[PDB]
Amino acid sequence: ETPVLEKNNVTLTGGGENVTKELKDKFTSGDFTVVIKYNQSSEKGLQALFGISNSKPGQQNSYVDVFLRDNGELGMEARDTSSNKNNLVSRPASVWGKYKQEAVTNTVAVVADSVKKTYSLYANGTKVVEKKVDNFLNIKDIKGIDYYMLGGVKRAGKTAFGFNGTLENIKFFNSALDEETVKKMTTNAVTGHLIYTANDTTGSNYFRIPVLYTFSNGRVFSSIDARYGGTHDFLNKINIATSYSDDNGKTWTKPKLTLAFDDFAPVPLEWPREVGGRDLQISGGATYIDSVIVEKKNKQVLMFADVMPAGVSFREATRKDSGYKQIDGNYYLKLRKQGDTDYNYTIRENGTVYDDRTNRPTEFSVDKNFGIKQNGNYLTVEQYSVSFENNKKTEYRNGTKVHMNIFYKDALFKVVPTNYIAYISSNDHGESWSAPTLLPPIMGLNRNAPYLGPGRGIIESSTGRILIPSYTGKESAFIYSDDNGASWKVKVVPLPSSWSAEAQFVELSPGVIQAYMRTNNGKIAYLTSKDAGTTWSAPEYLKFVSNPSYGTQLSIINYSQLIDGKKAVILSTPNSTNGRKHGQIWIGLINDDNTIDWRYHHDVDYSNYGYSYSTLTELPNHEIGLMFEKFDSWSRNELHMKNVVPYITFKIEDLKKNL
Ligand SMILES: CC(=O)N[C@H]1[C@H]([C@H](O)[C@H](O)CO)O[C@@](O)(C(=O)O)C[C@@H]1O
Repeated sequence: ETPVLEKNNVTLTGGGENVTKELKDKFTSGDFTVVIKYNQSSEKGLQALFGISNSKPGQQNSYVDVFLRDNGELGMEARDTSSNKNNLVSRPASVWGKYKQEAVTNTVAVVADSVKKTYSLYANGTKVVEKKVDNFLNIKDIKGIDYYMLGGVKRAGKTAFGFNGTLENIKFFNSALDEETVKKMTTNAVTGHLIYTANDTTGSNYFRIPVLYTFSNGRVFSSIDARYGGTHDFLNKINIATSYSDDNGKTWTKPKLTLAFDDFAPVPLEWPREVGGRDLQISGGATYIDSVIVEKKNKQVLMFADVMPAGVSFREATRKDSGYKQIDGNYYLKLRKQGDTDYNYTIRENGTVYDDRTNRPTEFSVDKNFGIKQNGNYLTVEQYSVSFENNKKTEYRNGTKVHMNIFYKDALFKVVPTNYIAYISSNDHGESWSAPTLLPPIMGLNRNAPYLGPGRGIIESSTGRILIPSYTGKESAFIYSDDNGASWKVKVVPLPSSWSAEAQFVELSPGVIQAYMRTNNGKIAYLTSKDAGTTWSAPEYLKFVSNPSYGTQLSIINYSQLIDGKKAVILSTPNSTNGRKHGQIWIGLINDDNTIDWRYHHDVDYSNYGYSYSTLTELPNHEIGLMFEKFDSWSRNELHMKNVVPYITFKIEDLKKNL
């Protein structure tokens, strides 16, 4: 199939270009595909890449366009005045604006298919949306089309939605092209910045909570939440996926599921984005959520994550029970057998399940990956799938048999419905991993575990103390080990208010560490310890970030090279009171007195573009890796979007801006 019109290198500054002669009545069937490779000179205002309209007086609601907003939303309109049919199809956060001070080339497309009555939009290799509409209009359905233009829409003799930039290449076809052809046509350099993609080797359509870490051997490692039933924190099914690079982040391994349950199949699901329907959740698979990575002195790598039993959400988890008993001074994970009210059982030595009323072993045991055996044989349960087809959610037993697990809703023995922390270890830098270990009840028997602060942990240089950041909702919990991670303890620091205090650490000088964290007051807080984390200062606040009350996670890392003759820290966060937007990377130089001079910053894209959770690492060549949620992950308008967690690289000279 060849285009009815192809144009190259059309630079426009809001005035558009008439192409009526070269497109008039060429859309025989009425269907269309338009593929546009462009870059914007300015993101301001509502801008049309092209417009097909009735330009006559009174016919201002008779047009088709593809549009861009200042927040990266890609959409299309198809409207007819006399039928009063107004179709708008879009998805937030579909395009990129600028990157390292330069306009980004995107390639987008629209397909209108009369037989299916669907409009489809594509950006940078991804089908960002396909929607069937009852009031479907093709070009022939709109009355009195007489004007076709690039970079605007002709409404009552005036150019509306003027485009500012260059249409590097634009192709108009008079048919609906197939999905695979259009994905291929829109694939470009931007496509290559995704490490995790929808329905890759994770099986997940969605992702959140990226983490980057550079190991001692030069390997750059990533982990992420693979979130299967939309991007909901809860209820959902979530696994932790991983992917790594041995060439300074240029190429990455196909992602693997590293922490995953199998009560639910890890399947690609088309989660609804409509008002109302977008609130839909599955009934909940067992879940791993919010990963934290650290490399030990001995090069062993640890990964932590929160563990959620099936159907248990952070909102519903009981705060008054750890899920453990103490018996003869040992902490044993406790179990309730189906049909009991009390928790009468414990997992003791060798995974043997004991009846605590009699202090005798039962027929039952639990292996290192939480699977239940009876007399040495695995009990099983049937896996669940989720499906739509293509309007109504169904959960059903799918014919696959998996091991019965103490975290599953169909288990004969179940854990307390609360949150836990698990960790795993690797001796080959993330190629293979141990079985999980649940953290003992460090908060006490009658409190739930803390919640991890996603990102990294650190090794404090003077003592060797390992620090893992977490929070409870009213306190900071700094989890630590003084024996190279053989045993874990905690410092609980009460906070001014009920902050979701996701934190990250930096070391200023030997023994002096600061914990930077999310608050509920709009500011980033930092607490200071001068005894390697044993005691902490009252909070102080950065003076240059102002965010909404809900706040967002941040990333801060130490940097190994001097900047302006000084030891440096590097911080990533959104900075906007309007939402999770206006991503910034800040360089802080450490003063002789261990205060920080926040001297430089660089804006990641335009200020109304989305920016939520993020993660920084120093690459082995001293460049900076960044992976981030390129959307607003709090907004109810930006839920359940595919392919929006990119990875980018900066030289320090790219970052040394604004002073
Ligand atoms: C993509 C989009 O939102 N288009 C809408 C526009 C713009 O909001 C404003 O023109 C601001 O540029 O406003 C309309 O009232 C209009 O012009 O008929 C409805 C239309 O659907």
